[PDB]
Amino acid sequence: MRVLLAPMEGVLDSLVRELLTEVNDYDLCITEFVRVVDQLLPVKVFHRICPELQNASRTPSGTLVRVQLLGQFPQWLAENAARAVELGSWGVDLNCGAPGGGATLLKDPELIYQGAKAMREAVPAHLPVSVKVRLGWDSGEKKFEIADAVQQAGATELVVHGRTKEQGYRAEHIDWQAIGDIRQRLNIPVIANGEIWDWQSAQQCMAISGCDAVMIGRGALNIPNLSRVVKYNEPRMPWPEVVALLQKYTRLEKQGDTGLYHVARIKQWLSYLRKEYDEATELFQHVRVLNNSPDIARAIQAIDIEKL
RNA sequence: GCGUAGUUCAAUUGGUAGAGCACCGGUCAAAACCGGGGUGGGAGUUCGAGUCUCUCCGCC
Ligand SMILES: Cc1cc2nc3c(=O)[nH]c(=O)nc-3n(C[C@H](O)[C@H](O)[C@H](O)COP(=O)(O)O)c2cc1C
Ligand SMILES: [Mg+2]
Repeated sequence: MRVLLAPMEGVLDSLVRELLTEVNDYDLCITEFVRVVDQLLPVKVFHRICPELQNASRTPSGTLVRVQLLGQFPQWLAENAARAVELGSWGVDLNCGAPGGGATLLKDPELIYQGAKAMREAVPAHLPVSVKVRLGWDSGEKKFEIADAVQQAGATELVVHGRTKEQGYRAEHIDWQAIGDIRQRLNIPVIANGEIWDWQSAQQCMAISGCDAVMIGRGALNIPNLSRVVKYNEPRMPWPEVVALLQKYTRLEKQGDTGLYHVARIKQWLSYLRKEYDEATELFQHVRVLNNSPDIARAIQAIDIEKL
């Protein structure tokens, strides 16, 4: 059984990847997307998005990390893929599910075939080239054309987020059966994604999709130890350990911090935690109106985890 | 439909805007190399709006 930490732009940066991988057993992390247009991006963009590149593409605890590209033009996906791996990335991921690029490639699977193929030919054969897709644009009727384009490009594996672009993040529309049909169609491995929140949902997803590998995104913020909950049926991280994890986060420094990073990300993480832990509602209200990093850092750090 | 740095572009359910060219500075007029990166106006909601909403303006 494999459990991958999902790419999450504005959420799962290197700091959060560091904190989660310490207390999880994630088999792999994907970075926030590197946006490609018509230009070989400079080295500093890759190091900013993926500081793990300077530790052999690993988090401090040792979990591997993979750079994701979002783009359309094959030549420039290829050249930025070659740079990513040359800098250390363990393979490269192609974004085909972000609402010229992202989910718009799902309208013409030829673009996916052509982009992924150029990336495959640019990256050393044994480093994986993966693709992350949604089921389609507005319906899922072209889902197999999308899947076929990934395989015939020569990609190593396919992550399928089991919704279309229009369905967004609405829970009713999750389609693990569609992922199963893609798995049965393809020779390359298929990784299921969407609405895995705990052990039960991960079991139902693996049972329905037939996938041994899963990827979890928002649930990994809701339950900070979700990989261990999913792999080993362990209980959710107790609330006092969650607060300790947030205290640790306030002590980490973000490079490029324009002043309000922790004001943003403590409140954002608490917003996720608020959907799982009752105690996160009171703590969000305690820090709600704090409008600068020193204050929110002071507020979080002052909590005695021993008395919670 | 779009409007974002001088300009060409980038920016996942709201979390605090970064690349190329141009430009300025440095090493030794220019070159080369190296370093440096403000959301059309206003309003609404929110602790927080490029992002959701209204209004006026501008371009298909
Ligand atoms: C805030 C947020 C940011 C995301 N950013 C990315 C991204 O940069 N690249 C990507 O391929 N998917 C991205 N996704 C999609 C997730 O990887 C994932 O497919 C989706 O959240 C469904 O999984 P889940 O139900 O476990 O959250 C993002 C999702 C969210 C909610
Ligand atoms: Mg966001």
